[PDB]
Amino acid sequence: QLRREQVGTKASDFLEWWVIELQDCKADCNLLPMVIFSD
Amino acid sequence: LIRSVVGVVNQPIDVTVTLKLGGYEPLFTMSAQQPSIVPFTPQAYEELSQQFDPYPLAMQFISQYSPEDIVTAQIEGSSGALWRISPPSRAQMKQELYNGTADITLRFTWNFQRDLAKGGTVEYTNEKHTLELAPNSTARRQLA
Amino acid sequence: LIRSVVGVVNQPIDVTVTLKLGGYEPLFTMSAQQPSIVPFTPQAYEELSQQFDPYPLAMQFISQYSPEDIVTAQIEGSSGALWRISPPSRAQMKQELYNGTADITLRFTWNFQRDLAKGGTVEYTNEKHTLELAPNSTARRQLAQLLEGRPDQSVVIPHLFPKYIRAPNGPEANPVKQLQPDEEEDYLGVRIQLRREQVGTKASDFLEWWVIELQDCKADCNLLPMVIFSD
Repeated sequence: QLRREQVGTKASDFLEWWVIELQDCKADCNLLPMVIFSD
Repeated sequence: LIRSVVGVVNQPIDVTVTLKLGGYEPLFTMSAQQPSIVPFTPQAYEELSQQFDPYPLAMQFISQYSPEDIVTAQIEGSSGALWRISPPSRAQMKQELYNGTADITLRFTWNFQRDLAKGGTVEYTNEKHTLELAPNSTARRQLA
Repeated sequence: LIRSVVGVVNQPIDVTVTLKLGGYEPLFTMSAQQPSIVPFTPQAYEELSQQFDPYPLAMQFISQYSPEDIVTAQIEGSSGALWRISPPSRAQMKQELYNGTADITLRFTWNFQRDLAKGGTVEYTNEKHTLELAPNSTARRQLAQLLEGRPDQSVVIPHLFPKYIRAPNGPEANPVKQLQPDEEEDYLGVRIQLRREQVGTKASDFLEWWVIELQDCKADCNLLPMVIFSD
């Protein structure tokens, strides 16, 4: 997700960030998993 | 008996991961700590034994480690910040993605940092991963 | 005579400290350098010998080191930045603090980095410190009055901040149990400012940061002190 938010001049009045997710998010558009293997 | 003693586990307390599209700014970034790290329960160790049955390399991979040698990082889907960036630089990356007739890279960079009192004489283990997008490609058009 | 030679002091050039309330964003952060570090004068070494007289562990702690093995970090009370944060994430932490019926942690994380040409085979010495707040507690209610978007309030801090930190010859910094013998209550008190500034949509038109201070600031709402003990 691009996320602009109205508060480029107009594109600065919009304020944006990025949201990551899965191809089909269930709740991982909030919290994606990944598993790692320490040593 | 000096090469035998081993088993002090190094559960990494630190995960930092950023998606950096272009050299202008890392677009997505986040880090997380042990609230967003799951130490495995041995039930979930048996689960990770289960779901990947007929693959032998995966079988020895699961049976290699201890139960508590593997952890599960969670990463926040939303940003922990803004895309704090100069709008001239957004304009230049925008106009390159319009008509800059060359390639563009994406670095997905996972990154980890362990603890230090556990031992380990190197701390910041990671690697990048590169995806390459053509001048005016399909995913480039989605970004457009 | 190979285990005898010692005395090359490692005065740490780097202090980085952040207050991270919640997993959403570290609210307060700062670092400082040698303008905001005070190398002791031996007059102040005798002073630190003086003010903590009848405590024997503190007495051996002061008499252990050299005069120039201890330094005093200053930390800016105001922010060095903004609370740069997504207003959805501010809304989710706000609504958790409203009605998310679980606990919430605060990490005060002091952190240090020494120099490298002085020696020392480990560099980033630190430790966190956790304060736990209940679902809808009293300090949580002070934060609830903070997060409403109103330009008046303040906070009460149940003693997170230590003042004297042993900077070891190892990987993990730890406070002094000798000059401060009480391990949760000897550690001093903080107070905070939310600072919004008109330029949530209106809450984005207001622009906010955090300002740290003492329970009763005299000038340390600009510059709080803390004293650390290199090795």
